[PDB]
Amino acid sequence: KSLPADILYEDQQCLVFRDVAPQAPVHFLVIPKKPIPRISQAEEEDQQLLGHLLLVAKQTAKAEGLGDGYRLVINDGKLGAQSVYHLHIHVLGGRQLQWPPG
Amino acid sequence: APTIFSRILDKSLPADILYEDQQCLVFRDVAPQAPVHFLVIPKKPIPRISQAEEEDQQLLGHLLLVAKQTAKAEGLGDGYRLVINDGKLGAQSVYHLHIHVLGGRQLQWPPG
Ligand SMILES: Nc1ncnc2c1ncn2[C@@H]1O[C@H](COP(=O)(O)O)[C@@H](O)[C@H]1O
Ligand SMILES: Nc1ncnc2c1ncn2[C@@H]1O[C@H](COP(=O)(O)O)[C@@H](O)[C@H]1O
Repeated sequence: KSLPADILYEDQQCLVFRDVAPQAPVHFLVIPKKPIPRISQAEEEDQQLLGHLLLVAKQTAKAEGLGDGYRLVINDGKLGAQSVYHLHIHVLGGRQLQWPPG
Repeated sequence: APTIFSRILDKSLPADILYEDQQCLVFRDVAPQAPVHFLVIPKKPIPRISQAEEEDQQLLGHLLLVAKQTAKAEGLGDGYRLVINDGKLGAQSVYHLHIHVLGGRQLQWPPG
């Protein structure tokens, strides 16, 4: 019922795949394999995992040719416009991002 | 290369500080884009997320946990957004790594 996501990267801790509704020419998603539902529900034990996700995001941004710049976004809850209750880090690039960020 | 955040860190220029420990400082944005808008910055002067390294793994995780904890303390219980800008296309203007935390209104999509 959906298209198969291009998985850009995977390791023992996380998965990186393209957003089916891209908000920029490059828009991908970094998710942990541990199903943390929302960033507001991350805990101290997740510290290394969270750092790893950000490192994977910036490494994948380099790989995707986002050297002129990009934006990382994490949405929490209703007011953050979170839609899937598993942690997703958005990486957006390939165009000039605006301010404010929504 | 020091940025204006160096004057925030050394307390020479004023800031509304929400949290501080030996690894980071959290303070309100002076041009807030939401009713609550603050910045979480490392004391280590990493200039941008694209220049973070494997050695920074723990620090990066700490910054996200501090962002999350400060969001709770600021009453953002119905949602919020974390944003990191890198480079010109990301609209980065201050070249000292920071996480924006925005809440207190419905954030829109796309995020800029
Ligand atoms: N079938 C799908 N394949 C790839 N991405 C999806 C799919 N369904 C939803 N998404 C995206 O997953 C993201 C979830 O992030 P969030 O809205 O922050 O929870 C959104 O940007 C969606 O567009
Ligand atoms: N003296 C200051 N105190 C607090 N926030 C500041 C100060 N100078 C600049 N800023 C904010 O720093 C942010 C820089 O974010 P960016 O444009 O993502 O680099 C902007 O939101 C500015 O409003």
